Amino acid sequence: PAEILNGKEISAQIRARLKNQVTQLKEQVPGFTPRLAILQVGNRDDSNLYINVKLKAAEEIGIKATHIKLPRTTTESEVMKYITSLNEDSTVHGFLVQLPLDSENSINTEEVINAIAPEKDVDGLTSINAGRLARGDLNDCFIPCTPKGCLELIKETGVPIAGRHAVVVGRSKIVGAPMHDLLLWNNATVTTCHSKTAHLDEEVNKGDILVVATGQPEMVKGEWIKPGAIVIDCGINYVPKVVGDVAYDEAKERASFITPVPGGVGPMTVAMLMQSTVESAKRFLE
Amino acid sequence: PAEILNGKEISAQIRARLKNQVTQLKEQVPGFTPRLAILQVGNRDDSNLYINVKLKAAEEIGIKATHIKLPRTTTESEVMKYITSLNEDSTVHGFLVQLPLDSENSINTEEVINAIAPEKDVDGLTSINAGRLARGDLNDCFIPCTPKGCLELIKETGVPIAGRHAVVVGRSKIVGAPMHDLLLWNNATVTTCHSKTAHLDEEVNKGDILVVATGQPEMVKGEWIKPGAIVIDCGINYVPKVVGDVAYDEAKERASFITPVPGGVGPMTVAMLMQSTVESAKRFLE
Amino acid sequence: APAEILNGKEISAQIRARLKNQVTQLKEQVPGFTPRLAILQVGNRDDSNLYINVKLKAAEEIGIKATHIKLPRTTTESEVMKYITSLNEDSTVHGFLVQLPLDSENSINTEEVINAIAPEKDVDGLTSINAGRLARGDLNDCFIPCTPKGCLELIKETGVPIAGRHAVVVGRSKIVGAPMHDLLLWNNATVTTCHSKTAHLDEEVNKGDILVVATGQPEMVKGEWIKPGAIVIDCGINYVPDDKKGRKVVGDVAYDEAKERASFITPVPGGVGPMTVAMLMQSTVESAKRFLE
Amino acid sequence: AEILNGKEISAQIRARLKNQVTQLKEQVPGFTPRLAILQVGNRDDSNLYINVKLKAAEEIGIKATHIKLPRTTTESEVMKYITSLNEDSTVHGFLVQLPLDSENSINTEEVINAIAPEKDVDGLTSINAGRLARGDLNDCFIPCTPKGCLELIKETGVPIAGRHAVVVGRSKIVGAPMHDLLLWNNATVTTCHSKTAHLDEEVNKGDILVVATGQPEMVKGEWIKPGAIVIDCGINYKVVGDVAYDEAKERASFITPVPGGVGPMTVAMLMQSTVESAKRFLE
Ligand SMILES: NC(=O)c1ccc[n+]([C@@H]2O[C@H](COP(=O)([O-])OP(=O)(O)OC[C@H]3O[C@@H](n4cnc5c(N)ncnc54)[C@H](OP(=O)(O)O)[C@@H]3O)[C@@H](O)[C@H]2O)c1
Ligand SMILES: NC(=O)c1ccc[n+]([C@@H]2O[C@H](COP(=O)([O-])OP(=O)(O)OC[C@H]3O[C@@H](n4cnc5c(N)ncnc54)[C@H](OP(=O)(O)O)[C@@H]3O)[C@@H](O)[C@H]2O)c1
Ligand SMILES: NC(=O)c1ccc[n+]([C@@H]2O[C@H](COP(=O)([O-])OP(=O)(O)OC[C@H]3O[C@@H](n4cnc5c(N)ncnc54)[C@H](OP(=O)(O)O)[C@@H]3O)[C@@H](O)[C@H]2O)c1
Ligand SMILES: NC(=O)c1ccc[n+]([C@@H]2O[C@H](COP(=O)([O-])OP(=O)(O)OC[C@H]3O[C@@H](n4cnc5c(N)ncnc54)[C@H](OP(=O)(O)O)[C@@H]3O)[C@@H](O)[C@H]2O)c1
Ligand SMILES: Nc1nc(N)c(NC(=O)Nc2ccc(C(=O)N[C@@H](CCC(=O)O)C(=O)O)cc2Cl)c(=O)[nH]1
Ligand SMILES: Nc1nc(N)c(NC(=O)Nc2ccc(C(=O)N[C@@H](CCC(=O)O)C(=O)O)cc2Cl)c(=O)[nH]1
Ligand SMILES: Nc1nc(N)c(NC(=O)Nc2ccc(C(=O)N[C@@H](CCC(=O)O)C(=O)O)cc2Cl)c(=O)[nH]1
Ligand SMILES: Nc1nc(N)c(NC(=O)Nc2ccc(C(=O)N[C@@H](CCC(=O)O)C(=O)O)cc2Cl)c(=O)[nH]1
Repeated sequence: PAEILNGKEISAQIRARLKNQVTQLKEQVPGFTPRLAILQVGNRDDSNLYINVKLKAAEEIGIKATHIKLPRTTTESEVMKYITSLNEDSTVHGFLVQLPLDSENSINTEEVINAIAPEKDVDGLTSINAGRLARGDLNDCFIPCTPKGCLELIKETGVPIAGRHAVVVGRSKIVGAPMHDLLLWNNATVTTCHSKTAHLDEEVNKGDILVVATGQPEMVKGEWIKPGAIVIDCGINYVPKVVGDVAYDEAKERASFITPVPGGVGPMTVAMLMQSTVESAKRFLE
Repeated sequence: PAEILNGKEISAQIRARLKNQVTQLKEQVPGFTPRLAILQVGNRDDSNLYINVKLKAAEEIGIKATHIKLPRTTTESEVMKYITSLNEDSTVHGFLVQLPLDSENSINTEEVINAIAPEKDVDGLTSINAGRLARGDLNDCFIPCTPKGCLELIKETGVPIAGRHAVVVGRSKIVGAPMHDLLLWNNATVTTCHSKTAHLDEEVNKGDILVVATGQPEMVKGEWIKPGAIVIDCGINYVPKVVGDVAYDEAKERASFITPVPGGVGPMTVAMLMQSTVESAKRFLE
Repeated sequence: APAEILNGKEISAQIRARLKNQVTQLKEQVPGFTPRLAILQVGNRDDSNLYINVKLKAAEEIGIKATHIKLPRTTTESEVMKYITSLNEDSTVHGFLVQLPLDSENSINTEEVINAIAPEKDVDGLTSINAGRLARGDLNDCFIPCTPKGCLELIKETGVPIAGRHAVVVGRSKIVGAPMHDLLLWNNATVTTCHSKTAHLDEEVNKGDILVVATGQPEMVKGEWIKPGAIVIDCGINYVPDDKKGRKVVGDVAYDEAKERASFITPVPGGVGPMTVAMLMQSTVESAKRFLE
Repeated sequence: AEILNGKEISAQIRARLKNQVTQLKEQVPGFTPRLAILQVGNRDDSNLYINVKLKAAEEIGIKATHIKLPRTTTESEVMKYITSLNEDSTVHGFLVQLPLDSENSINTEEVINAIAPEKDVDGLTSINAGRLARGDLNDCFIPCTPKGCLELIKETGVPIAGRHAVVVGRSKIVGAPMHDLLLWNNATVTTCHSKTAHLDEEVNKGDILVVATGQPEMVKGEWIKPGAIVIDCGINYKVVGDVAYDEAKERASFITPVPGGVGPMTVAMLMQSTVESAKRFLE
């Protein structure tokens, strides 16, 4: 059976390294501290949970994180005002808008996201940062935090990515599409699948590397997995318990390496956000 | 044998149609013309040819196209003076920098391209337009002209794209990477290959749709082709004669539809540029 | 448990020291004489710039005059052919090579260019003449490609006789894999050659008492495949993206597992790489000595 | 075990070549393919083989001249004849029958490598060998015995790519070019020779097996892999091959008899290359 990729343990190493890094910055530049802001619209329970998890990690590391929660009935004009203020506040080094917005009024998510200054866009969701990533200009952009965490998990196997066939199932702005770009510029041959893909099972079977981000619980069957594959399950699905987008039991029999759910991608996503935040803070000093 | 996709004929139809739009807009808004500018650094032979073809097309349609040719000794800051000037000239509706820059100095191509105002970026090469396309926001952006042209050639076959498996060989900023995005958001399942892909022949054979943009003369062999494939060949190679990146003679015995070289993608690239220029002229009027 | 390391960095240094002393003696025995190598480059590929510079530095340390001729990517075939003719006829140039691949805007027939090199100056062993002599076992009338030369020296460093053993070569390229097969064969190994159309590569690899890998596919050859006790020679130099560095160099062999199965193994970097350069200097010195005779 | 009948197969190649030579003569009147065979000494085996080749050329319509130099020929005298055959625009291909039988010490390598590669229809020059051994198969002459062996293997209809082939013998004229030829048809190839340990086990790996050792019936049928394609190049004097034919026939799926197997194919491939050098000259 597969080696388990323990996201809980790996993310802990990353947070301790960031913690010590932040401590050293404070020693070298007294009074300085990385500052994150999280903006939310509405009151979705899962958004509440994930934001709380992010605040706890910021606090462990010594990043000052402020959470601003606007009600369901806010207007796009109201959110734009807050984004402008965060852009202009020079003590805020990065900030993000937790998605999806949960609003009674139609609010243009792409307009809201794209008002974020690219230098503070630690979620890497602006068009500017996406376009840098999608075209291989990887050193001047924030990369979205879940693809970053997935990449670090793949690298924990010690198997080089270059030349491997990687399959990404899902193409969302937040996970699937940036994952494809990250694997491409790590020199994998990449196939991207979606809801219009036919013969998904045969596409999945091509992947030496498989990243699944669909939101469909255990829809990717273990019998489809290429023997020896590295399997990265981004799913967090609540069912009659938490399960991933991959059928874990059968997949684990065939994979060389696999992420458990929970304790896999989830903690790595949060740790990567903290890493990007520390990076913007260091960039701000210089 | 495959039906020939005749880009030379298809483009003529597009250009004749564009001329009618331009004539119609000239009488509906008197004294108004679409205005294009093409900036060149250095004196490459192929760049000279391609710029000349674009000027020819713009002349036939009624677009006022200017060609600024800077010497090989141009600095990055001299280039930025022209880009800044073109952004600010309200009479210029779109402009592009022919690539690659041929300068004996070192010029950050990315810094130059990304100084172009996005609403004049008729080549779709800025990060902003690339990020929109790469995230599926296809109604807000300029799409690179060679991908635009390849999509039109594919539609001319009448075979729907949704659910087919598309293989793109090459990932360049100008062609291969935007070709992947355009096919993906037309709901193909897409594999991208490059110089590090292993078993390229096996990977090419999965493509119901095959777009080759490698700059390697006749490198993709006909034996590799999936029987019945739609074969789109972007290569323009001068060999001991002009050949594409696909071995055309034997690929024709396998494809259901194939683009010749010359007379395939090339003229479509130019027509699609004139289309985007007219689109930004109409956009400017509102 | 772990395999002994074939330290190409140390071994190549012993070779260059030896060549240094014997070029210092040649410059005394025949005053005013300097062994001279030319490197012809078309284009400006970044990896080619590094390997050329690494070769020039080795030449300079030993006392070889090495001339880098870099033609722009606009160069035509007939223009390259004029340079090669010029180096063929320049009697102060004892060896020269064309760094491959050529990086030109124009298509240049690489075989035409390479085979125009005079075989007695073909210190890279790339002409069809030198390849034909090697491939038919006529080893003392030819220049052997530098990477296979370095690999053979690394193999002999083990102290393990080659005759009788089963050798597996993964890769059949003109520069490395095919001349490697010939060199092992005429050293009396039984030799199996693998490539991209080999089925059960893992089983074929498992046959190799001697294993030479030259595929350019990073760590594709799994350690689990390695025959226990094998001598493992890794020719791979693969630059894999690495945002913690911005890349790193890895071999064609998964070293961390392979070294628990092999008796001897080359690390990457520091293995075949420096030996390749040391062998070029050795062949260059040999061609200068042959010029005097 | 099916029988690869070189005598029948070669007859078809010679008939195909014959008509091909007839059509060529009708298209360019007064033009015929011309071969020259040079011999040093008077070995009986070479007299026989050269005669068999001359006869094949006559059946097809190739004009072949045989020049036989004495045992006391010098290297210099042989070189004069090669220079003349190179410079004779009438001659499209020529070969030197090997081994040279000379009282004097003559460098065979030197003699062979003075042949112009465009006329080297035996493929024995270092130039043609280096093209073949590096996979540039499109512009060289492949030695005739390996050419014929490959034709025999293809006659089975079993594809070569991905099969494991074993070659026993590494000689300049058969074994070494035979390895190259199978390799660039994408077999995985093992070469064995007189220093190969456990030759029995090695031979057992071959889906394709070519034996070119000159050791009468040394390869035992018990060694053959069941279903193997067995190609026997041996001509050992009764005449028998290098494979124990009776036992090997109970294991192989296809097998060459000796005589009537490779032997006829070798001669037909030389004629094929001669006709081919005549076409290249016509342009
Ligand atoms: N920290 C973390 O672990 C983390 C972070 C973010 C998200 N996630 C999780 O990842 C999962 C997906 O998230 P998302 O943001 O990517 O959501 P999303 O916007 O709903 O995207 C779903 C994607 O999956 C595709 N898909 C749906 N059904 C499919 C099917 N039957 N076959 C193939 N593709 C199919 C959709 O295809 P179309 O494009 O054709 O609709 C779409 O591209 C969820 O469980 C989410 O919580 C986890
Ligand atoms: N109107 C038109 O028809 C039109 C318009 C624009 C361009 N083009 C043509 O499209 C072609 C593009 O090539 P270029 O060199 O000019 O651009 P380039 O920017 O050098 O891109 C070459 C792409 O092909 C890949 N590639 C190179 N060798 C390969 C191989 N052996 N196997 C697989 N992939 C390989 C490269 O991979 P890496 O990324 O790994 O290096 C890269 O992604 C040219 O012929 C160009 O003229 C045509
Ligand atoms: N000093 C040194 O260390 C040194 C010097 C020179 C070169 N090199 C290195 O040697 C490596 C290869 O270079 P090269 O010129 O030999 O490369 P190449 O021309 O790209 O050839 C690679 C060979 O490997 C084979 N191959 C590819 N994938 C395979 C697979 N999955 N299974 C089996 N065989 C496979 C190919 O098979 P096909 O033949 O069927 O295509 C081909 O023969 C590179 O890392 C290069 O930098 C190192
Ligand atoms: N027209 C035809 O059909 C035709 C044409 C030419 C030749 N032939 C025949 O083919 C046979 C071989 O000819 P050749 O020119 O190749 O002869 P050769 O030059 O004597 O070569 C014999 C090869 O077999 C190897 N060998 C000898 N004993 C061996 C053993 N016990 N185990 C393994 N390998 C062994 C030798 O190995 P070493 O290299 O280690 O000595 C050598 O490589 C002869 O019978 C010859 O007449 C037939
Ligand atoms: N702007 C914006 N909008 C978004 N929707 C996202 N997505 C997002 O935050 N996802 C997300 C983040 C963290 C977890 C998580 O915490 N998982 C752990 C359990 C707790 C632990 O970490 O200890 C586990 O599974 O083990 C799970 C998820 Cl789905 C974003 O990133 N940016
Ligand atoms: N900024 C920027 N930089 C770039 N380098 C490009 N690329 C580009 O212009 N390519 C390009 C454009 C046209 C042709 C062509 O005209 N081909 C015709 C022959 C003439 C005809 O009849 O039209 C044919 O093949 O038949 C061929 C090519 Cl390669 C770009 O688009 N933007
Ligand atoms: N004509 C022609 N064309 C070619 N492309 C080649 N190949 C070639 O030069 N390869 C090559 C050479 C040297 C290195 C290297 O620097 N290796 C060392 C580090 C420093 C050291 O050399 O000491 C290490 O890995 O530790 C790496 C490589 Cl890939 C050729 O030989 N002839
Ligand atoms: N330059 C050079 N030198 C060389 N020594 C060779 N070798 C060579 O000719 N060998 C050779 C050739 C033909 C036969 C033969 O006659 N075989 C048939 C019988 C009748 C028929 O040929 O049809 C059979 O056995 O059935 C047998 C052999 Cl050993 C060469 O090729 N080139």
